[PDB]
Amino acid sequence: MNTVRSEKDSMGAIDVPADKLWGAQTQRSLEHFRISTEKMPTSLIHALALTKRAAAKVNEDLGLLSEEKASAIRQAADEVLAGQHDDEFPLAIWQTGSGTQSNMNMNEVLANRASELLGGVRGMERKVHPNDDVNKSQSSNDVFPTAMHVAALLALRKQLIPQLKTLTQTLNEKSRAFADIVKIGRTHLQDATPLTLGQEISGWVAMLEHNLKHIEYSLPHVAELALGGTAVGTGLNTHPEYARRVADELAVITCAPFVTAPNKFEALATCDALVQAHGALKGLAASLMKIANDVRWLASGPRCGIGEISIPENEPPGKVNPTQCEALTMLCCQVMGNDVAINMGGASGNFELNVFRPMVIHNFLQSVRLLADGMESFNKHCAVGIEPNRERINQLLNESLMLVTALNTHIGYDKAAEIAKKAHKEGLTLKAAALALGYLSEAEFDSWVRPEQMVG
Amino acid sequence: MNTVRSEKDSMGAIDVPADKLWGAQTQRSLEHFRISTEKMPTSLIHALALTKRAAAKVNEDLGLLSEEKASAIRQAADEVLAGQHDDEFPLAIWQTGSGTQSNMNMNEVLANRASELLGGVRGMERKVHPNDDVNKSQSSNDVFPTAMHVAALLALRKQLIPQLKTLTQTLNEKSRAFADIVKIGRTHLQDATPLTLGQEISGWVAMLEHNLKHIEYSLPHVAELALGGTAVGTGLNTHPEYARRVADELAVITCAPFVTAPNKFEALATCDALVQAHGALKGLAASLMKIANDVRWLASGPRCGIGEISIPENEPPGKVNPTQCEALTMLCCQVMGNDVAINMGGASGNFELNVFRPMVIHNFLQSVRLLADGMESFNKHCAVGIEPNRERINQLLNESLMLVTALNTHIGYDKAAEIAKKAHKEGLTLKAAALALGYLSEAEFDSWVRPEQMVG
Amino acid sequence: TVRSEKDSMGAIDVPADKLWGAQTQRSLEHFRISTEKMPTSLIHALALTKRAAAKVNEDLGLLSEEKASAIRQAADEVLAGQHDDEFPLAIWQTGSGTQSNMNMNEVLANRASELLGGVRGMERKVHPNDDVNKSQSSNDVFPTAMHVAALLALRKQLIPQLKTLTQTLNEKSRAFADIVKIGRTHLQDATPLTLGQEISGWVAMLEHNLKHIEYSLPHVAELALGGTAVGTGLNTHPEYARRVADELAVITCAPFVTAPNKFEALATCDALVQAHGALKGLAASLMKIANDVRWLASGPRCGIGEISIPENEPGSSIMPGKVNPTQCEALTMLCCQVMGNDVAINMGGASGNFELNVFRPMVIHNFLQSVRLLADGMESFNKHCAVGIEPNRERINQLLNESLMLVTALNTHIGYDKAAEIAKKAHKEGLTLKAAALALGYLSEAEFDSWVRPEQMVG
Amino acid sequence: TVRSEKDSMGAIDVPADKLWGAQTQRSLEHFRISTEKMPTSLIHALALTKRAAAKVNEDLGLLSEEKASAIRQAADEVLAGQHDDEFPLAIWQTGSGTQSNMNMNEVLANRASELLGGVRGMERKVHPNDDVNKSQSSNDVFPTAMHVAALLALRKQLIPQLKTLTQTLNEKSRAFADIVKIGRTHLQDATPLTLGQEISGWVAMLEHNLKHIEYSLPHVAELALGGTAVGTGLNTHPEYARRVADELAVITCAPFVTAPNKFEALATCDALVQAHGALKGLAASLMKIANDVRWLASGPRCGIGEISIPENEPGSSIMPGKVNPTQCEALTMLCCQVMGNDVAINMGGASGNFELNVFRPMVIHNFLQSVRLLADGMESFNKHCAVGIEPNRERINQLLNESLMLVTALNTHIGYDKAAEIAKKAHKEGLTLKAAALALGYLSEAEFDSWVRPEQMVG
Repeated sequence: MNTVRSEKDSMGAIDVPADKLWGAQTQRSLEHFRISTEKMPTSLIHALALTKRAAAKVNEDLGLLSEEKASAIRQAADEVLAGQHDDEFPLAIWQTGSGTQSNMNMNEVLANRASELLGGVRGMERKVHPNDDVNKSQSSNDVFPTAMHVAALLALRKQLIPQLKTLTQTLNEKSRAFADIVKIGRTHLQDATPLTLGQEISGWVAMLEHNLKHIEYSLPHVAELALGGTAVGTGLNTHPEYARRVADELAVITCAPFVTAPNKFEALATCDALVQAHGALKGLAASLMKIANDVRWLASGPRCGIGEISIPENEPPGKVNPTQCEALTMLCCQVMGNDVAINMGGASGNFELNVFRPMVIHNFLQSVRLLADGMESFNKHCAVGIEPNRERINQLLNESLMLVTALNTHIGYDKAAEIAKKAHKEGLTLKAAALALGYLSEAEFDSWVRPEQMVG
Repeated sequence: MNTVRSEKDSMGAIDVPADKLWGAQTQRSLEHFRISTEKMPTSLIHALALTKRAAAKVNEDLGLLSEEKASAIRQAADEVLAGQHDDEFPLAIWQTGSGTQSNMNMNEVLANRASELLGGVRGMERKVHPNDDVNKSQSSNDVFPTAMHVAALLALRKQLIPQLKTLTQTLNEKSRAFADIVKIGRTHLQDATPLTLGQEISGWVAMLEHNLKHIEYSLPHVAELALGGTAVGTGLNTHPEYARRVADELAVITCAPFVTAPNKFEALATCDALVQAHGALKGLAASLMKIANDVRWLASGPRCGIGEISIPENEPPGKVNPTQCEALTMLCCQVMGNDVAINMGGASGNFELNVFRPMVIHNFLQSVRLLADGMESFNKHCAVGIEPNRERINQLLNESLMLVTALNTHIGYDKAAEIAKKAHKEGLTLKAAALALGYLSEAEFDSWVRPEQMVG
Repeated sequence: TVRSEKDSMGAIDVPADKLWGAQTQRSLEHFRISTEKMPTSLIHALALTKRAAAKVNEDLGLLSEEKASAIRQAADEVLAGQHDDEFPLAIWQTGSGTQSNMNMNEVLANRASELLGGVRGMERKVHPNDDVNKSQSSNDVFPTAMHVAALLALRKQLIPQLKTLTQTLNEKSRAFADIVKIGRTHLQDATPLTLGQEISGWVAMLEHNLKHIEYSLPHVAELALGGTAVGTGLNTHPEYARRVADELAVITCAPFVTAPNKFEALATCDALVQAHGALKGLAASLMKIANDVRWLASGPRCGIGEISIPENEPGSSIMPGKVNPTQCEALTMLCCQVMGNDVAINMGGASGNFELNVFRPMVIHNFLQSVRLLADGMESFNKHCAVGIEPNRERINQLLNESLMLVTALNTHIGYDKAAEIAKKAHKEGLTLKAAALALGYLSEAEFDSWVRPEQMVG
Repeated sequence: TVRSEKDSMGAIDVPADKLWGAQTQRSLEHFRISTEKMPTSLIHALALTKRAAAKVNEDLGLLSEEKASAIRQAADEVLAGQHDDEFPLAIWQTGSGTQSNMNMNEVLANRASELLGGVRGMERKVHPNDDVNKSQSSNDVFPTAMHVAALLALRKQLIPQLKTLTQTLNEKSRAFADIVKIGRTHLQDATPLTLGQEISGWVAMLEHNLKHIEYSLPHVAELALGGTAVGTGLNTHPEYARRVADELAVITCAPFVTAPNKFEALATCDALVQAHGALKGLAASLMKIANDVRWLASGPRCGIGEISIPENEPGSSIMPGKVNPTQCEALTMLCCQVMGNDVAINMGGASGNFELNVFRPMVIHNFLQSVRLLADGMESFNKHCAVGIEPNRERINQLLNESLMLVTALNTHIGYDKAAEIAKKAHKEGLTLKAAALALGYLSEAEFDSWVRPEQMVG
């Protein structure tokens, strides 16, 4: 739309698009921070709306906000949460370091929309006011960190942890299914003593179980909310019950165990909870990288690699590219880079406020999307369909030199070592070398060399 | 649109939206890699279209593609470059690690659209074919690295370097404007011997000049193109002149000095040129971080910080938050994290192909957008308006202890040191301490203690 | 001056006055890379692992009492600092740590032979592989030593120093609980808080970090020993893995347990990737605290200057009062180091293949360095800086009261509009808030002193 | 056994048998952090900087000939390895490097005094600040020593080793130019190329890296010396900065120049952030090359096994043919280290304030470590692995010809459809391409041998 509406703040008037619900401060941010393409993610917009909805409820409870205004603000916020206003949040990640401008974006959109819901209009004649009403009892300095932790905790609980559990269950099923398939071990990339395919997969399972525990340990700190610390952490200009009440209300409307931060100075001056929680996520990325690499190397072929397993072929001779493994290894690199950006932002607070916050939460929520969706994708498009190539597994095992120790108790170490050395030097199987030396019969070799007895 | 069109590839048929121009392989990628929200950036889509346009021209020159088809493909590509088809490229960064699926996305969209341009239709009855026509003489393995370098070199030449030069010029103007304003030095954050504000700013200028040179040194390697190496670098199934011809044609239509890579194995197996070029970008990020921090610390106040300079106040007592500095310091952290992701991807090639490519170019082009747009924003909304607070600069200088050495040649080191120690112990100015001891008159102090003689 | 030792590749000359053997000597000619060697903590953890393995092997009837006792005595000599020069190998060796495993096997075998009345060298009475390495692989020994060194370093160095620094800052927070100062957000003047409140943020950060570090300890306490080459424990007694974890727990007094999944224990460094995540969290917190301290102490005249710190280095007599915050500089530098170390660790931890992660010397080099840096850095910062933090009460009050931030105390007395008018005239004309108020006749001097109370503005 | 030395804080006991003074002794009690000290390269660069400053100060008539000569002689003793134990200070010190600057001033002053027939200690004839530090600040000395050490290490260690490894791999590429092998993309069988072509990719990578490293050298050659405390050169001779850069260029034979902007030179570590960017590029290239080598050598029976590498470590007689790629492991580990070091450097380089970057000991510790790792790692990988790479010609040909990838050679002879039909039956039934072709009667044995030529499929 070309037509404009004049919106005002303490700096003066500025034109906004007539068909939009934001106000003067959103427009100034939009115009002054035309930096790349990264915007607040929907999860964070929703967390800001939840924060305003909770603040409106508590302000009404405390007699600070009229029922009529509080109810209209909560209705406007519910419209945002229902996906009706995604285009009303146009601001960049690369804005003021406190997130003030996105706080004001929510204040302006909710105020203009709440005014409409009370039979009023958007703009200067509005019935509901962004600062006096929607931002009542609040500062950008405690709202934006609150929205960061609300978005982060809900994403971990509702997306990442469920997908981690699902992938773990699938691989546990595979470990059980393949518990009796003996295969060659590999250490240093070299043929090594055998283990079962189920044992190898049980390592992946145990990795994902350990990662879940580490991620769970990080959740209580992310559950601490800054809301109520206002500008510098003292809670100046708040009711003494407000901080506990608004954390309780957020816990009610999200069904997550939010609590008010016991030290609001730590809560405002740092992103420490997110630095620590992302430490657990980069641990998961290192684990998933290893699992994804094992899968694609074991599936490599079809004839000039390892080829011990097959994976589902999802996108169009015999060349099956392990594309889910590639997407997953790529996003694991991304999580490692994101951790460095977060660490720099988290290390860079000054005095009463950390002002690297849009960048920190942009990276953090991206890592959660990547790991959650990446595990979901890898599970349904790869892991559920992993199958052994039993003939190839057996070919590699039986043509290796690593079953030779099964001969020791029968013919002695010295003759067994002689057989292995002859096989290696002359390019023979262990059986052919042993027969050539006359040290055993073929029936004895087949009776004695039992891989299923060599895996514990 | 709910209605579908059936599109086919070697795997079978799949439904695509009837109002879209992509084909079966795009649809499979869209459905199989629902991972987060990051998609190919427009710069990369354009670079893929340029690559197809150049290949079509050369294939026609070599008698391998009919004029009618080549002209229609180039027309379709020009529509993409003109911004008419942005919604036809729906694929995620987190796809196959070669970028095959986005290569096929361009092949399918250009083929379906070129078919329409020849009076045909989109879909299975098309007159122009994604693989046989649009991908003629090509592999995903040399197309996607080519598009990576085309996008990267053009972004560096057309966005980043011009904005770097502009910011450098502004700060050079400020350095000249403030060449005679003496201010207190600060080392270790402690008061130190003086320098002029122009000298201090000249350090920022020299930093940006050095960064431009480092960035320029990285451009020749990015200008090397993989196109013509086909699947593994040998150029099997290409005309012997094709690699040089298509690099020449890309140089023509982009006005940039693209050349064919002298070693196609290095070009396919690595992202080394981008690892190195991003090394120069993280150098620029470290420089810009320092410059941005100097600006916001020198502007800090209005009464309880340093306050030696003022900056433009762009968004609404006396509290001017340095929001451009905050956006810039945040994106500098992002570039550092992006470098780690790129380094991991670049270190992780195997044999004939590096398959971490969508992630590498996603990070690289993001860093270029952030640095280019961040410098553009910081320049126009902050740097052009930096002004000294001359009274505050002089207050700090004259009330410091650091002008005392101007007394040495007049009264001797021992008396000058005595004056400084008395001033420090008793909370006096140097002048008040010197007068209290009777070692000089006020006229002598004012005549002898000349900061403009202490800066070289 | 040299003796001839042998391994399966043949004979090689070894310095007669050293206790290592042929394989260690070979490693010295093949891995001459930079200057970083195994740290003493890791050497000690390797000796503890061999000491425990010998005890359990003796318990199970696999190793004779005289050999097991001599191996334990030689290991105790290593732990007692008698053999630091017997471990010359680079970090940059075989990625499983085989060479350092064999270094310990050879030193302990040659020394145990002497303790039994024998000699070092090929006539030795105790044998590096058959005796000192019995029931073991390099594959499960080296990750065991990694976790023993890591857990003990966290328990015995880092966590005590973290608690000590926290207690110091908690005392400072209480001592300065009533000192009102100007807040700063975005580096700009902001509403007040007490110096004690500000320091209480630092304290809460260190308390949270301690919890995060504690959460990482159970996984590090899981030991690979008993998984042998690929995790199956082939050729080992079924009780060996539990017994050797129990023995390590006894002799170290730390809660070591056998890893419930030996394949995860051999194929990854996941416990250390996770534990180092908590350490880089502590580095980001310490960076912030150290930066607050040095910015608050900046000056003495052209910075903030709200606190003083101890002056530990000599200055020039003509520059009295220049106090560089050198403890803050050492601490912020090592915090950068921990962030870089984390990336190296993450790359190594992401890079296991199949049954074994072979990035292990590098991973543990970084991890133990970060622990030394953080533990020693916290000790140094505490002793030489934090214990001596003092307020500059006159400067704090000058900044607070000459600022514009106390104007909101006038709201409920003369309304928002009059108070704003006071702040703008003070700013515009360079006046104090009281001056711009008296000049506009909006209150008397006594009303200002009564209404504008910073001690009533900190919650 | 001790002597009493003094600085402006008073007297302190110093070991009588050491050459440092009061300030170095104080640093030893205040910076007891971890184990990392200044590396020898940096100590030598500091001694060279003092040697050059003394020469120029003598030229300008500021320092007596006998003192300047004695200082230069003492510096030459440091360069000759006679005083390594006189530099005990941690990396984790004052962020300007003041303490190590004073360490060199005190050692050279005390030793120069002895060379003049005097003694060490407070009766010395040569004075650490007035003589050895004349015309200098820690602020411009330490960045000068950083760049001297960095440039010389790149010129004298890293670049020679890079060239040596490149030449070895170039010889291997030519030697194996006619050996056709199976390509691999996405880890999957792909169309053929020669082993020489594959190795030529490694060579081209190392050649490109050399160019990138060379591009970083001019900025590192810019020296801060002459900027003194804040960059203005206050209290220095107008020719001093050029003269001392010229003198360093003479005595090192390297193209040092005075930094054209001393404020950039003092306030940043930008040259080293940029130069380390090229080193992490080399680390990513070396990681890839090392991984190709160890994957291509994997086996001996259940991996790829296309090449053999030297076996440098002993194995077990019952496991012949297990050759761990231990040089590849050391090299990939140190490449991870370089990536982490880059992050530490970037954080330090981003963190200057106003006139001085005070993250410098940490920055140069990382930078010089990366140079040692890459130079020594390339030397080790070359000598103990790359020079011995050989093809397993039978295995290469087995993989190539038992694969499905040569089927496209049949296209122009029997059409696309028949060739595809051959590949699918071979895959479906586990046949060779020739077997599935003869079985379907689409060609004779002689037509297959004539048509399917891998040596005609590599461009």
